[PDB]
Amino acid sequence: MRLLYLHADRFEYKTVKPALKNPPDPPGEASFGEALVVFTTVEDGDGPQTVMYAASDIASHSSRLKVTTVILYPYAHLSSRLAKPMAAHKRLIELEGALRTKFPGHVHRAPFGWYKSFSIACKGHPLAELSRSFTE
Amino acid sequence: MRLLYLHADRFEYKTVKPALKNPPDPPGEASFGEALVVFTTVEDGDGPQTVMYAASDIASHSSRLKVTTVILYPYAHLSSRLAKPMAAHKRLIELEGALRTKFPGHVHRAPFGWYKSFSIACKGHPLAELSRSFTE
Ligand SMILES: C[C@@H](O)[C@H](N)C(=O)N[C@H]1[C@@H](O)[C@H](n2cnc3c(N)ncnc32)O[C@@H]1CO
Ligand SMILES: C[C@@H](O)[C@H](N)C(=O)N[C@H]1[C@@H](O)[C@H](n2cnc3c(N)ncnc32)O[C@@H]1CO
Ligand SMILES: [Mg+2]
Ligand SMILES: [Mg+2]
Repeated sequence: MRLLYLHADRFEYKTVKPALKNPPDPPGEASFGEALVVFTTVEDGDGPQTVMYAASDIASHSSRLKVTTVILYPYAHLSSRLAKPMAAHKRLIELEGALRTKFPGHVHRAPFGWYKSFSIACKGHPLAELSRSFTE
Repeated sequence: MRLLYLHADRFEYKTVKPALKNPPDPPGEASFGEALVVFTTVEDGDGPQTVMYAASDIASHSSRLKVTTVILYPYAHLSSRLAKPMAAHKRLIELEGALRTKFPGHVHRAPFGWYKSFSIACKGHPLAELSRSFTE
């Protein structure tokens, strides 16, 4: 699993066209204030342990930034070893569930299987932008 | 070299703290209207051929999107096989130079070696967000 952690002053997205024949989540849109935005690419090897490591690391990083909102943003583009879409959807649901057991703030998982427009204002401090890899 | 192509309605950045002992570019800030924003991670193997392939592909993609502004945005976080900073700076300068021989619009290379805040509004059409790899 490859993640990009972006500490935003604000974030919003809107689903536009379907990217999958039948997206498993409904269309919609949402906007946020200060949040850790986690662009998340699920990789072929990802299983339960990978999800638990990532949930721990996101919670720990959120804690040190003192953010109380996490956005789990499905992203196809961080890796060249993608899981298939149905496995990726399942892992992202698991990740959202695991993160709730480790992090006490707002957890928002964005819809899977859509093209989306988005806007972000990302902070420019030294820890505002980091990448992570998790495996089992 | 790993790139992320983001077709933006608007983009702006500001350098904040130095990320390198002595950044090779001066601090500053800039904002743009519609642009292809190219987040660019230079990798250990990158040489002249890699720069020429990437310059061709960015020009060709810009052409099909009908954009007339390209932002070359140095980014540490797209890969786990980074070139050293002085080689990466040199390759990004080469890339800017090569892209000018292939693409007739505004080319803006952002300063290397800074932490930066940024804002982007990214379009949500099917080709608004793509990743690329180039090697030799
Ligand atoms: C494209 C851009 O506008 C938007 N942000 C998008 O990337 N959409 C992706 C994810 O929502 C999802 N998806 C499919 N496979 C995966 C995977 N392995 N990991 C994560 N997400 C996946 O399915 C869409 C098809 O690429
Ligand atoms: C960090 C974030 O706010 C900002 N956007 C940033 O990423 N800054 C990077 C690039 O400007 C540059 N840099 C160093 N090595 C490389 C490399 N191999 N490829 C590209 N850039 C590099 O040096 C800084 C140190 O990571
Ligand atoms: Mg809508
Ligand atoms: Mg300034």
